[PDB]
Amino acid sequence: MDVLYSLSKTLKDARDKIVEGTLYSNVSDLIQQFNQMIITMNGNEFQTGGIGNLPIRNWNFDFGLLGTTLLNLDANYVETARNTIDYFVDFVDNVCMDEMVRESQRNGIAPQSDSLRKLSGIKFKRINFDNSSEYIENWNLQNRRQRTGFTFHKPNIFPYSASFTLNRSQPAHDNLMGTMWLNAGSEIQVAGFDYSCAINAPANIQQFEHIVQLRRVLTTATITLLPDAERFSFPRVINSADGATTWYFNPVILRPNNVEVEFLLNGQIINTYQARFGTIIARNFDTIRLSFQLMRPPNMTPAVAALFPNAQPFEHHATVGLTLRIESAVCESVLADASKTMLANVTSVRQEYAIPVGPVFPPGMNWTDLITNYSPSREDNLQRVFTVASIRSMLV
Amino acid sequence: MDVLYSLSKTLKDARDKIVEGTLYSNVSDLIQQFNQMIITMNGNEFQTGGIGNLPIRNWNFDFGLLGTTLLNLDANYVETARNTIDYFVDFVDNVCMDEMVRESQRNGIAPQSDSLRKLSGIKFKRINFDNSSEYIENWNLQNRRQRTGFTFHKPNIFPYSASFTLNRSQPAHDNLMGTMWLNAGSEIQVAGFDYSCAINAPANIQQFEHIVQLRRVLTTATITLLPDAERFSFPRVINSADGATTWYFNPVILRPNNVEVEFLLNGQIINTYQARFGTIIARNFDTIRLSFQLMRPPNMTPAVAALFPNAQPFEHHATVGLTLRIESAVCESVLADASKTMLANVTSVRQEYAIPVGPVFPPGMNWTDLITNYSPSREDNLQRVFTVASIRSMLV
Amino acid sequence: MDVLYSLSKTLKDARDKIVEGTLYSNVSDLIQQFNQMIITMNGNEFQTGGIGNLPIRNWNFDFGLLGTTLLNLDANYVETARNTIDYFVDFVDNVCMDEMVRESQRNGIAPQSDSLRKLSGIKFKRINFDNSSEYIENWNLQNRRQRTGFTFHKPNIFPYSASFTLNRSQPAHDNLMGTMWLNAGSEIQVAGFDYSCAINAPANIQQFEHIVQLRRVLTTATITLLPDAERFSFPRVINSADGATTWYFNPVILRPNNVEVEFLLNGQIINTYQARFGTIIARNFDTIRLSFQLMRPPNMTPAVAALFPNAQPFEHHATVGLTLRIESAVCESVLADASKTMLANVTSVRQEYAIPVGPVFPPGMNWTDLITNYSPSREDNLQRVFTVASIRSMLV
Amino acid sequence: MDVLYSLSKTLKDARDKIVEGTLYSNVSDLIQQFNQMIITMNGNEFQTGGIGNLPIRNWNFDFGLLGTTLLNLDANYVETARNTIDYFVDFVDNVCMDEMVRESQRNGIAPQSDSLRKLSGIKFKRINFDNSSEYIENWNLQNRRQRTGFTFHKPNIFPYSASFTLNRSQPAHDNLMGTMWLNAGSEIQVAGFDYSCAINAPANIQQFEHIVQLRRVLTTATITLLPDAERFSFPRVINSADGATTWYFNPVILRPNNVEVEFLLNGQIINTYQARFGTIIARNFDTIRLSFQLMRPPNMTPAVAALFPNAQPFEHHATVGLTLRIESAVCESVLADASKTMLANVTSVRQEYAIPVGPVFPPGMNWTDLITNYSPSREDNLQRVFTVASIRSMLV
Ligand SMILES: [Cl-]
Ligand SMILES: [Zn+2]
Ligand SMILES: [Zn+2]
Ligand SMILES: [Zn+2]
Ligand SMILES: [Zn+2]
Ligand SMILES: [Zn+2]
Repeated sequence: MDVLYSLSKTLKDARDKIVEGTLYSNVSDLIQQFNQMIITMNGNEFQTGGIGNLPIRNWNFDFGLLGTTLLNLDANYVETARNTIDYFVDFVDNVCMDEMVRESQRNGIAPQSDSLRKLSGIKFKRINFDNSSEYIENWNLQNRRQRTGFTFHKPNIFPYSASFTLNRSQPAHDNLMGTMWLNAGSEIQVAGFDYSCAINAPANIQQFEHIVQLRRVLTTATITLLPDAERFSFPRVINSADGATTWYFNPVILRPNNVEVEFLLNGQIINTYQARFGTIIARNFDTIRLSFQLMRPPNMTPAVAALFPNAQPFEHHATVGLTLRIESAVCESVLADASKTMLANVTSVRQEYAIPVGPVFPPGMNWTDLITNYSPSREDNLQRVFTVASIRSMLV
Repeated sequence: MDVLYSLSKTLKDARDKIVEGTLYSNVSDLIQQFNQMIITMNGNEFQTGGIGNLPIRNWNFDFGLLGTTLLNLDANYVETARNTIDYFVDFVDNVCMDEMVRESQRNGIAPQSDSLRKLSGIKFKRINFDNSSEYIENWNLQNRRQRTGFTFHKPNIFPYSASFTLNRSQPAHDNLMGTMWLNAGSEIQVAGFDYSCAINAPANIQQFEHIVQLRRVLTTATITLLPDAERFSFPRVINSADGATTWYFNPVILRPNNVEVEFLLNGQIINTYQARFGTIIARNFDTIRLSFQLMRPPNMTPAVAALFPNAQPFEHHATVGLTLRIESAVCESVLADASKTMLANVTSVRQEYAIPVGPVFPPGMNWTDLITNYSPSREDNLQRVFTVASIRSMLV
Repeated sequence: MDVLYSLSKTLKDARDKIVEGTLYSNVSDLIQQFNQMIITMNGNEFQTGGIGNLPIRNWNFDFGLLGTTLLNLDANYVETARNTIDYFVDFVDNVCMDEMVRESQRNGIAPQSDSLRKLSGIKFKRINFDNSSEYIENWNLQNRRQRTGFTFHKPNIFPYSASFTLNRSQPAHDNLMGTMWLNAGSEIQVAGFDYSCAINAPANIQQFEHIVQLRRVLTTATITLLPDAERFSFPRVINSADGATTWYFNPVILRPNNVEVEFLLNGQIINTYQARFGTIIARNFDTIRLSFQLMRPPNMTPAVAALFPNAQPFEHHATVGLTLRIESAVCESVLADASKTMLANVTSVRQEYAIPVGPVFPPGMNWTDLITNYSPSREDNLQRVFTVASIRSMLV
Repeated sequence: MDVLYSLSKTLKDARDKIVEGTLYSNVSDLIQQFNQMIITMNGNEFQTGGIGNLPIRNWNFDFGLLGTTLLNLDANYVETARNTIDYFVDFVDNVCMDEMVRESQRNGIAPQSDSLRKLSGIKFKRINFDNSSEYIENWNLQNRRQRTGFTFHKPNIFPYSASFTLNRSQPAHDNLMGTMWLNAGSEIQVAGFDYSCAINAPANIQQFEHIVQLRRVLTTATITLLPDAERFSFPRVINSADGATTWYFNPVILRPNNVEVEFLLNGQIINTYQARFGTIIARNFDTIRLSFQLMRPPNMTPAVAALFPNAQPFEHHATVGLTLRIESAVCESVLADASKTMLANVTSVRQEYAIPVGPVFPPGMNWTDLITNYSPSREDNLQRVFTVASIRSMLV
């Protein structure tokens, strides 16, 4: 991996720095690294495999060294370098693709394709140089069993789940009490709905709770918390839990009362926020507990007082919402997020060459199914393919 | 462009690296590059700014070099460098502004201002060194006609469009079947509404379709697909298709049925997702085709049964919705996006100096018009000014 | 491409210049170029492939150089040169055919045949010399991302379409208002027909508008615009839009009123011609808007007044016309035209060897389908095959 | 003109021939010519533009020669040559645009732009070499008082004119005898109509004549003559000669009788074609006389006999026709034609830079007005701008 990364980094530096007219002192170290790469690679045969529709490709390296002895790089130099660089970039791209489409249940962190296994030999260690990218740096940390850290903007930590729980219900679904939620991406929308508007509650207060168990720990997470859930604040016809019938939802939104957001780690309270909206920092947690309340308004103008009668039928159901967005966070594991392209790159490569589903990942690299069952073997394979994808994206 | 980028990169490196106390071996190559820049620019006269209110500015270079044999940089050295750095930064900013406010129909990729045309001379090519930024890398690859793409977080690929289509209509607008959509930025919110709830539709299923043709191909795109459209889920009074009368929309949201997303390229099915929500990957496409269906719930509770009568009047209108957010993608052409400042920078420069409208871009650099009619010439000019804006933002 | 073109150009020069009795000084430079080609090709094995019915052919080059000893070329010299040239022409023609019958969706501009891929290696660059053909010139300019130009006499820019639009219609088809058009090749014939002769029009004016979107931008275009549309000026029996019935058209031709021809680029008005007929120039456009009017004659002689009653039935339907021929134009993309034979050569080669339909071109090389869906991939493949067809037509 | 053309031809040869890998013997003479151009242009300041919206541009020439010795051209050589060529091509394009937008009543053949007047000095005559194009060759032949010739495919020799003459008429416009014609470009459709069908004409024959005077003599003209005129063979509501009223035309086409096409020079008959249709050759003529007779069919069938009564009213009007198309001709003067783009180039350059109407040409370079009043001064200016446009086309 570090050798593949160093090949790609050398090629990217060569493409960016070996340009016409440049001073040789700008590229001296790059020229030495490039020549070391050529020397290490010369004489070696590689085969990038025929998994799926990925074509079988054969690679032979017999290249001359890049010249020294120029004060400024000229067009001849750039042309020779470009020929060599183009061939090397094609090879590295094919190696990255061949690695991206493979997986093993056990030892899934180890290289899978033949070319990357060959490149893991001692003889190629000479190629290795500056491992500065986030993914390669975390790869080296993981190899050394050190703390790993990935920074995500809008981490895709929640699998898609649009569900509801009815805490009070009956076959006619006209006096219902419960909660409905959408967890997706970095966003949670939850809403506690009471059809009776807490007329018969002990203090006219209906408590609502929502626990989301993150499948990986997050740290240094900045989170926007907003009082209402726009997703569950308009009239809906919702299937019954067993699918037999449909019930009706006619929300009228009251401001949530006694909002209590707890960020928990291993069943311990780390962060607590009461009646706080806007940005909050959850420094380290694996669970989010939202406790809100519908407090029946003690005073109601006639227009308001009409909507909440003492008894049934209840036509305007009192709903209190909450929206929680994880804007950015840090996780020790690789995750899909809004800004990066690793998951999309891996999925695209798997789809383009018709890679059959393997024994590690869900078909189509479906992220909901992946992160619902984010097993350690899946974590290793995903970190591997994502590091390879990031190495590829440096050149392609 | 490469020379202007190299000037800006040299100035940025001089600001960052030529600092008090630093080992000369940290800065030797940079000092050499800086001195080569001084030597190349010395004795050359430049004129920037004769357009709009951008004032005429003349630039002369007679600057001394920087030493090459001390061991650690001291405050004297930094003071010697800083005045030259300031003059050069001013010159580069003015060259960038001069280029940003200019356009041409014939060769929009070619330089337009006098100063950048002079900097295209072979003698200035010695200034050229590490072209490592995404925009300059894409510039160099595009000059060679190599495959290269820009990576966008939330690309602004959709021109603003809030419209509706009625498949069933009549002058009173009380039994309407059709679709309403917002296309904005990287977001598509679409909603199919049936006022009769497909009471008389075959199989009680009403099919809605929505096709969005992207002006440029997106690759390796991450998409969030949610099953509701919060934008079309509340009562609305909407103008008629000719603006003669206003009709009423009173949605009640049913979950969309048989949800299908087809990402297509040149009319071919590339990606297909059925009943999939959350994160999906579209590897290569120019068109998004969303097919969804309103299905009457065969079993309704009494409130739900009341909502939808067998015949008119229809007061609660059955609506199904989809929301599609392109979180990240890659495009071979430049685009505005939520992360970068290139479009904003170019617009700000054009507005601050009252640049007359040219023959390439819409007035005021309006993005909706520009992306609606994103022609190859407009793409050329936009890539030029966006690369210049990125070069300018390296120093300003 | 440049190498294959240079080979063909050398062979053509040799065929035209190596003739009995000619001074050696007439051919000295040509002999040097030819011997350089012999030196470069000697020892290289080529295979022209077996796609479709094209025979697999193997090519071995072990030729001696052409002599330099004669003051005037004799018959023996011409015969030896003829033998070598015949083998080389056979090879170049086979390579061109093998390239023309192949296509790619990913990189359709890049060589597809194995021999043209081998000829792209650096070792063959010595062969490369004068690139003076319009197609090779455009190829080299495009490789450098320079403004390309293809000049077309009667460009085939309009896909074949004979259609009509009825703005007013009824099931009996006797009071019809609308337009009928033929768009074919470089010609547009449009005709607006009103059956009531605008008897009840707001000012006795019936407006017709025809919008034709060109698949590519045309420049420096010479266009003949004529008042009448001879194609829609005789009695016709026309299928209904659904093919259920046939209606009757009995045109009587009036002079079009307020003839306004707009040539638009990016929806902006570039050229406007009002009441102008004959030759006009459209400098740069991609859309044509033809707006014309059937104006009821304020005064009529008794026969004319008899043709047009005040109410139904209507026997003589007032038709106005417009004819628009593009005689010459310039396009940045390749196109079929009335003079060049590139499309016909590519189609003939594909049909002669029964090339299976591929993933780029329509399944006959049919031009209407191709120009209708002129995608960037299609344009790339078409430019490649048209350049190869021009290179082939230099020899065959 | 010869010097500007030599500059452009040198630049075009340099672009086409100075390519990577080519033998130096392929370019030696070209390298010498290019170096001579550099020597002659060195130390000279030029100014272009300053008219309309054409920008002022200053050009200073200080370039070195190409003295490098090589067997084959490398990238360094090509890049140096390319820098010089790009500057020179921009200069030549600007000089051509500057000359194309200018006119003078006196000495309109002579150079008008200051740069071209300076280039006419003796010191620049060294640049002059091969003058092989049709337009520059004709320019030189004319300067030598030798007979020049421009070959035209479909010469635009007829100004647009859709007219009619009534030889017998009355206010009712129901018993009309006369002719109607369209003279457009290289096409002439003419039709003689008699409403009485020559019932009372002497010998039952009605004679029609049509004289078209060409503004310039044509030679070696290939003409297609067809019996019928499809443009005047459908029902038509035509305007009155004064425009007061409208008359009705209901053609029934009879074959023209005693067809005689006379091609005349100075009123003498050069070519005569009697009852000959298809391709004919008019070797040298300035006038065309079409004489054709409507001969009443002596023997009719009842359906035919019913169309032609003895007296008014006349419903079916007997029309004979002729179509005359000049496919190719040769003119000593310059003309627009179907295949070339010189007129379109000049018009485009004048429109793009908003050139005010001058004292020689009509507004917008309208070809009908220009060719209707094709005066000697107009002819001189037109040849100048067309030669300049042909020189510009070689590079742009
Ligand atoms: Cl965001
Ligand atoms: Zn239920
Ligand atoms: Zn974001
Ligand atoms: Zn409506
Ligand atoms: Zn119809
Ligand atoms: Zn009259």
